[PDB]
Amino acid sequence: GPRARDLGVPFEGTPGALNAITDVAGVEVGHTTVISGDGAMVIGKGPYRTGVTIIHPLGKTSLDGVAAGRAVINGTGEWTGMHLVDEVGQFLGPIALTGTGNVGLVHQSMMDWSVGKVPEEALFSRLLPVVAETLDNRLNDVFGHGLTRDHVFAALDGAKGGPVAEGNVGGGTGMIAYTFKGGIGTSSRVVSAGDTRYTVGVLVQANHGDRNDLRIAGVQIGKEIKGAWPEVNGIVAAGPDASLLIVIATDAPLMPHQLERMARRAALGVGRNGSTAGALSGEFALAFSTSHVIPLGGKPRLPAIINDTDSETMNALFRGVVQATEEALVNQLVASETMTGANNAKVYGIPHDQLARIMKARFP
Amino acid sequence: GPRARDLGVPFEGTPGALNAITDVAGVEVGHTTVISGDGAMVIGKGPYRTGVTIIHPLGKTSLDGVAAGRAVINGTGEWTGMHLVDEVGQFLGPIALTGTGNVGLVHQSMMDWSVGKVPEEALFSRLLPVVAETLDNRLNDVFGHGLTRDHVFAALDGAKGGPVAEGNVGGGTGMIAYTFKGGIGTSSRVVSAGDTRYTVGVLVQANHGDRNDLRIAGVQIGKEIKGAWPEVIVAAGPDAGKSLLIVIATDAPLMPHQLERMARRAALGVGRNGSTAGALSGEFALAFSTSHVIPLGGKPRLPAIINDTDSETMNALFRGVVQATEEALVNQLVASETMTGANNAKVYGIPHDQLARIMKARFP
Amino acid sequence: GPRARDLGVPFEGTPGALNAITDVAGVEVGHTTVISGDGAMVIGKGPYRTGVTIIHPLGKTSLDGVAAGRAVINGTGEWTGMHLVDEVGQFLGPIALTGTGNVGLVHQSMMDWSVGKVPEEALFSRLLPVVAETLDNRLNDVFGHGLTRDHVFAALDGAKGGPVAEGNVGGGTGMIAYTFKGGIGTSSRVVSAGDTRYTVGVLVQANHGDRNDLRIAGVQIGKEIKGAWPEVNGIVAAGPDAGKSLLIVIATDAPLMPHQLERMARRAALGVGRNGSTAGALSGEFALAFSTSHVIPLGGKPRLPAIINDTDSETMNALFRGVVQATEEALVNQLVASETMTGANNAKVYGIPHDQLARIMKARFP
Amino acid sequence: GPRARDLGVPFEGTPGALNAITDVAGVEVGHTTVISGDGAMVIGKGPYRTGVTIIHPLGKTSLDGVAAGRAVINGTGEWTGMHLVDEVGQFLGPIALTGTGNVGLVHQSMMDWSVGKVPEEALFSRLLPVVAETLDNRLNDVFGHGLTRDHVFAALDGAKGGPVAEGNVGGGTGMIAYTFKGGIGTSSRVVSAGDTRYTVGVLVQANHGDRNDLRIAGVQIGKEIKGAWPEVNGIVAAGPDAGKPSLLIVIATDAPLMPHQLERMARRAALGVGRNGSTAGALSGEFALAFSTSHVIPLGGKPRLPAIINDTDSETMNALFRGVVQATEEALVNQLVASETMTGANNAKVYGIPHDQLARIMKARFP
Ligand SMILES: CC1(C)S[C@@H]([C@H](NC(=O)[C@H](N)c2ccccc2)C(=O)O)N[C@H]1C(=O)O
Ligand SMILES: CC1(C)S[C@@H]([C@H](NC(=O)[C@H](N)c2ccccc2)C(=O)O)N[C@H]1C(=O)O
Ligand SMILES: CC1(C)S[C@@H]([C@H](NC(=O)[C@H](N)c2ccccc2)C(=O)O)N[C@H]1C(=O)O
Ligand SMILES: CC1(C)S[C@@H]([C@H](NC(=O)[C@H](N)c2ccccc2)C(=O)O)N[C@H]1C(=O)O
Ligand SMILES: CC1(C)S[C@@H]([C@H](NC(=O)[C@H](N)c2ccccc2)C(=O)O)N[C@H]1C(=O)O
Ligand SMILES: CC1(C)S[C@@H]([C@H](NC(=O)[C@H](N)c2ccccc2)C(=O)O)N[C@H]1C(=O)O
Repeated sequence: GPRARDLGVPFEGTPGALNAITDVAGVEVGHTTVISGDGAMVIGKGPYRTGVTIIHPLGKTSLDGVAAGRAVINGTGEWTGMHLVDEVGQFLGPIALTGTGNVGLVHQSMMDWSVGKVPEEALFSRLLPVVAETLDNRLNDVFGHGLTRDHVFAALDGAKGGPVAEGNVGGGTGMIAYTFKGGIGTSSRVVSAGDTRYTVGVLVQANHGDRNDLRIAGVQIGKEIKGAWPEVNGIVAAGPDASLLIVIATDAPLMPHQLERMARRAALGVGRNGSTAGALSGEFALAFSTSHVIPLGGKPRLPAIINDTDSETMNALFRGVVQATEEALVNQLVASETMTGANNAKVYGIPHDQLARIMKARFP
Repeated sequence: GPRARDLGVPFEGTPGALNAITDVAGVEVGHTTVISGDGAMVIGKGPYRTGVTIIHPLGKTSLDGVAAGRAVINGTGEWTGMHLVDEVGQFLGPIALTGTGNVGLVHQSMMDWSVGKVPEEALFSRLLPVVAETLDNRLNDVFGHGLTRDHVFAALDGAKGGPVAEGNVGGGTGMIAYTFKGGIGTSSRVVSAGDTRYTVGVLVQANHGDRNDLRIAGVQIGKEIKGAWPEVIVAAGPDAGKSLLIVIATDAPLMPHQLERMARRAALGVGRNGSTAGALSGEFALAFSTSHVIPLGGKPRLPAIINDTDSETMNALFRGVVQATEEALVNQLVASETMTGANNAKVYGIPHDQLARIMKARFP
Repeated sequence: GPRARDLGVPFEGTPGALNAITDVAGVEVGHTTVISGDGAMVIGKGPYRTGVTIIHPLGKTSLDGVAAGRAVINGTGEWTGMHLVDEVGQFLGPIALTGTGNVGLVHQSMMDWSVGKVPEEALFSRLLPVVAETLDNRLNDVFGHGLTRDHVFAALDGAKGGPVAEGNVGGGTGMIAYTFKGGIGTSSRVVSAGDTRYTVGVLVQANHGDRNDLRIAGVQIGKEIKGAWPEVNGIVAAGPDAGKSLLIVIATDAPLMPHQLERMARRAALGVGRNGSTAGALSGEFALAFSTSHVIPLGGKPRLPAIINDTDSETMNALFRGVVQATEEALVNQLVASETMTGANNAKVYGIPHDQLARIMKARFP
Repeated sequence: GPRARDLGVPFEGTPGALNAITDVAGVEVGHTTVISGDGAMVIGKGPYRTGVTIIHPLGKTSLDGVAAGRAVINGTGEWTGMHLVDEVGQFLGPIALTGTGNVGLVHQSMMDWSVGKVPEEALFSRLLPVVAETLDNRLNDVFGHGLTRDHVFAALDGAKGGPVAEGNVGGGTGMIAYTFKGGIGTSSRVVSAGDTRYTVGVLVQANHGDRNDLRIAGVQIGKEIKGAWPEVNGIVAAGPDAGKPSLLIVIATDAPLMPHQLERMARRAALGVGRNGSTAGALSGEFALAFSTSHVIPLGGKPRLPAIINDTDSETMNALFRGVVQATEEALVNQLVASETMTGANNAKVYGIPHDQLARIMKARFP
């Protein structure tokens, strides 16, 4: 299927080979997507439109930590393991992105996953799993235990490198963004820092924004698109006729405080596309380095060291985050298809035909 | 049983009637304590020495939020709901304190508890439960699913005002503090601001510190006590070989940024008692107001307002936090009895007879 | 002179009457602008292109505090009084925006200004003045003591409500933004929160960004403009043919608590993001938000006329969108107000060309 | 004169040779102390009891930055250069500690000082000087311009290693702590992490706390001391007979720590403060800054990090943490003992903690 560039959307910069977070070597991504039932919602009985996305920073068999730093745009949401990141500048184990109702289940499942796989001696290092959420309340039976431990195990064990599936998959399955269908999006940039070229990879779970504010390549496109407003049982539920999780990977050998700076750049990329951070929109960014690794109980490994005042190197990386974030948000929208879920709520994927026509007229 | 004051330990300030967090009107506390099995530990089979402690800021039937603010001494640990507190200055629902292995189970159980008790329209407000941990790894089968949803429901439903049980109960059941038995401790202060009086209440789950650093009423006491070292064969002390959660309640009508100030005073009380915050010791404080309340979807209720630069009022409140924290820590030690747990690990409660003898000699 | 709207640049939302931070009642703004000397720079002898901008949140005669909260985009810069804002959620006295070399002189001059004007009893409240900077190093003799205490007194005493002068004035005098002339910019929004309408006002001192990244009304405009690259002694100093920090102040009359004003300040980054910049490593980019209705009388009881729920999306989102939109427009207003300037060492920086900008906007938004 | 240990106060741990922040090699400290005038205060005329203390992390000739991190106990005060530290984990130039009224003068004087000493190319790196304050309002003419640019130059240029003067000197000159005379104090700890040894050095400018809360070596000593309450306008101004006739903490270490790790060190200062009993007043600006002298960043160059430490290495980190706590605790008591009785503006009088009584109490408590 076409991604944003394939529909004529222009972006600045140079993407990695895959144009995805897996352009950062060693990163693995997995999804479990849970879609079942239709019609009226009864708590405990669906319909279900949910799932979980797993990102292994160093691959599924790693017991080591990665240097990490975070940022908050608006903190109305959950992201576990973050006190640890703020304190010691690293986290162990995978990142899980999921629906709000699933957080506790995913948290305990990740602990269970370690039993038998991890030397008893290292088990305590597996006790602060990283799990984050956005709310799939319009399309999904949030409280109804739709996600199982097996679902989580499958995503953990199935994760891999290579091309990353986008759209209505994993944690993004039942999400809604800019009043269109939400979901998973990803992008990357290769950035020239003098004689060295680093990779910055971004993955988003998007559940934020209003259509009236949306900009794609700077075009305020909500009013240019006709129809495609959400419905219920065949009635227009929004418009004139009636949260966001950002994961940043890089192979640059950054220290934790430097990774906080990377994470703070995500907001600028979000700003480019028009949203204004709603009061209850939990918008967060987490950045990690795959070259600055911390062997369990060992000496941190830092292959090179970068000066924070080295503008040539840092600006290249910063611009990478902003561009990759901007593009990941548009890739998400393009990858997400129309879906009908709980209570016959219907949310449209941004129309490909209309988008391509608008881009062609604006950028001949 | 005797508490610290009853063994002759002197403290500064004026305690409330119960000398406990429930001296703040409307606050309720419940514990479920899980103690079963003996001998060699097999993961999934126990022995179990764990549990959960619940604090309802406004009582178990409240759907409203309380104003809140937090502080971190050392962030190697988990406390959920804290991004929410940082962002909007309030949290909904109860505080749960538990062992590290139980966090996800407790988180999902709190969601389940709300189903059928809370109106469907208000269920989304129950999706960011507040759950915090310390690790009971020496005495408890941490990964072994010893805590059940029924255990969590019992603490939620059984919580009440009045005197609070301390020692080897609820979340503190399997904990270790200052190389003695750890657990739950609580204390309160009634403070004067001119003609106005307020209550500051403190509950701790203590799992921190080293015997050689411990001070009680300023006395470096670890070297004065004879024996009582842990056995794993003595595992510490001269004969070897032969985290902290602080919850602060107040009826003072404080704004969120003011409650952050209250939370930051906890460290000073901790410091009085000698510990130095170990590298992996997750030490956190959370403060809330029972008079600044936010009805769900309604107008915040702030009955009076306090100036941050009003030293007479603020200092009284700050000193309250420091003193109640100091005493809560000592009350914990005195309430906790000797316990044998997983793998026959044995941890002694600080000896009452020696403690009272030392205090009598120091404070004739 | 024309502002951004007058050149055909479209923006979303409804501005207040003045389209300026002074749309928030009681706010006063003053500038002192220092421009002297030409040619080669000698430290201590200019040329000088610097100054100071004063914002009195409740007017120049107020001794009271305003509720306040801040945010950092990239903290490579100075903004004094901010530990106080983080701790107790208010600040006393005026905000001063200036050049980096002037910070200490301004800080002490603000103390001196209080002597004789403030009851001795209240003097201690004047000891944590609020002073922020961006660096005018290309056009100005930074270390050369060009700004005097009299300059600072003049801005403090001359500040007033009504229309606010923009461009190469006050703290903005010698600044450079998006490789064009930088300076002061301002805008406002009146926002509907149910049955009440609040005002959000923004003033910026802009010294940030690159021409290649710049977006105006979403148009990547750097490559559309012909010429106007900076020069030295007649030599192009940037762009393809070479060789031939940001301070944001947000005022609102919404009765917000300090933690809520932190939320307002965190919205500024989103409006900056709309215009394309990516926050350079040494670009000190900061925002400070205050409420003129939540006031704290010195040694008295705080005055909070009404109270707002953080989870009330209708009210909070209106305010947040106000910050984003006013920030975006303030930044474009700055560029349009700022004229071409030659300063220290014959460094020449062009104001964004009005004729070209208007032609591009007409072509994009018929 | 005597330091705390000399009066029989016991402390835990092993101090460095100097028992001072300068036990960290290469650190230099300088003071300018301004004491002039007597009697009634007139703004602009004194009397003056103020000054400035300078700490060069890598010595007065260094153009390089040091890795750094900070912590706030109560942020009602000023400390410039701290947004920089929070953002990029380092600061350039010296630390200045001074009285509140002097902040702007010191800030500009530090810029002036660089002109002529620093290559024009590197001048921009001198534009975010680090300056912090506590308020000497009871003893000093705060607004009266008692501190001059020459005073600041003298401290910058006169700074050195070796023993550090304590008490009523430099920025601490006019200060008040625990209702006794405040001022400068310093202490150090040499800590063991396996076979490796590191030094943690602490310097304080103390202007905080109440006598009723003070603990020395765990002993609540305010009520045990007889007399020595302050006097203003001739009458006792505090204590049972009243009516009748902020804290700056600087931590240096030679351990090669990253910026986030130095934030952890700075957050340990609160525990050492807690040991001595204060509860952080509403308007008491209490701050800590920690820096590494081995993790250095050459101007416009590659950072130099000679070794690297795991945050989860308890043996190493706990040794360093305990060092901060113990050295902070001792530096606070060393201050009190070093500071002598002073009469200042308006004939306000504040007593140094009495040495004879303190020694007697320690002897009785610790036979
Ligand atoms: C249901 C709402 C009121 S909450 C908001 C939702 N926020 C989140 O998902 C937060 N992580 C979160 C906030 C509070 C509780 C649990 C999760 C979103 O991003 O969609 N959407 C609103 C709404 O649709 O009206
Ligand atoms: C056993 C404790 C309760 S005591 C404490 C520690 N003892 C040791 O570290 C001993 N080397 C040791 C001996 C046998 C097994 C494990 C460690 C001490 O000295 O303070 N650590 C606790 C614990 O391990 O849970
Ligand atoms: C097992 C240890 C290495 S972790 C530490 C323990 N920290 C916590 O409980 C933290 N919340 C936490 C930190 C990391 C993972 C999970 C929980 C404590 O306070 O007892 N004690 C050590 C040890 O005994 O040697
Ligand atoms: C001179 C520079 C290296 S610093 C940067 C400048 N940063 C600031 O003004 C900061 N507040 C600041 C940072 C460090 C010291 C003093 C002020 C800017 O925004 O223009 N521009 C660069 C440059 O022109 O190459
Ligand atoms: C005079 C101090 C050093 S003592 C301390 C305070 N005393 C009082 O506040 C007295 N009511 C007072 C008497 C005369 C003038 C001002 C206050 C106390 O009890 O500890 N405040 C200090 C100070 O103000 O500088
Ligand atoms: C004069 C006071 C009201 S302010 C306080 C003083 N605070 C500071 O020095 C702060 N850095 C500061 C706070 C506010 C403005 C300027 C400095 C202290 O530590 O002694 N003592 C009080 C008082 O004596 O009553």
